[PDB]
Amino acid sequence: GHMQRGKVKWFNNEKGYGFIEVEGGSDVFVHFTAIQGFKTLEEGQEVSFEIVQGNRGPQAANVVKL
Amino acid sequence: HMQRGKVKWFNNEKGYGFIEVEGGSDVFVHFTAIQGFKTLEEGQEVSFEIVQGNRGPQAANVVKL
Repeated sequence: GHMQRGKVKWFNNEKGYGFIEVEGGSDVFVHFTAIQGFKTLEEGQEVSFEIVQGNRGPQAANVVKL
Repeated sequence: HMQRGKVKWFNNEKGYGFIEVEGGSDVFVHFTAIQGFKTLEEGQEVSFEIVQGNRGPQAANVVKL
């Protein structure tokens, strides 16, 4: 098994989604349901996560804060 | 008003991709937004509106120019 690593580009805590920045690669969509932690995502937090293919494209899963 | 841009890429198996806007952020587009008989292809110039969907801004009313 492996994981992706990056940092929260932005996360809107009213809307419930944002994107993760991956150095050299595409941003990855992240929904609030993908957050494994106690607290919500905030700009700049480094995260480990995996990418799953949703109906409308890739998105983050199992997002943990490093 | 309508935005204008050009197809950056469109995954023709899954039905999604992005429209690039000059000096602007990319806009996500889904095959259901296409106002025409044919799919989107790289480099096609398009007009479109932006509406709010499940992933934020997405293209709507996409017409090939």
